[PDB]
Amino acid sequence: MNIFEMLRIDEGLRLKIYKDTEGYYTIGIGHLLTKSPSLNAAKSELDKAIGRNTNGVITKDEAEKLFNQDVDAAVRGILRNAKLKPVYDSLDAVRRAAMINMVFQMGETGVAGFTNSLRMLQQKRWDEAAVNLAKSRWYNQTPNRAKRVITTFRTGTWDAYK
Ligand SMILES: [Cl-]
Ligand SMILES: [Cl-]
Repeated sequence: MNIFEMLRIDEGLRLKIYKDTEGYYTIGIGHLLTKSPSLNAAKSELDKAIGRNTNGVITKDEAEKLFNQDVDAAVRGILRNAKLKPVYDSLDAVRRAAMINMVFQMGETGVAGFTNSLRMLQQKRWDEAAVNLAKSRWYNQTPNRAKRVITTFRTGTWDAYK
């Protein structure tokens, strides 16, 4: 198991513009297009992202290309962030994947907002961090996915995904 396979299980794959759990226009493997309500603003973002007139539909390769970019940006976002980097550096490889998953889903700003949990992760207080991570809108809104991520943090293994 790896970050790509992990995120592909959590996000799924859709070749047509769809709405995410929050109601925003997305495509591919969890690629957010726009928070705007306009499907046209979504089609426009999409064409801009792909470099062609898509009419809201993309190929598997196109989906994968967006996905490769998004994982790369997520890692680089972590490494550039003063609050995130120290945590990331302190973690083992499996747990690193869990933090990348949170950032891909909620952005660097969002994760950086989990101040107390980040501190507990840095100190390697697994059980306590897992408890604190659960007291969030994140867990409340997407509980099955949050549990998987959280279990990865708690255990340091890929069990939740197997
Ligand atoms: Cl893009
Ligand atoms: Cl969920």
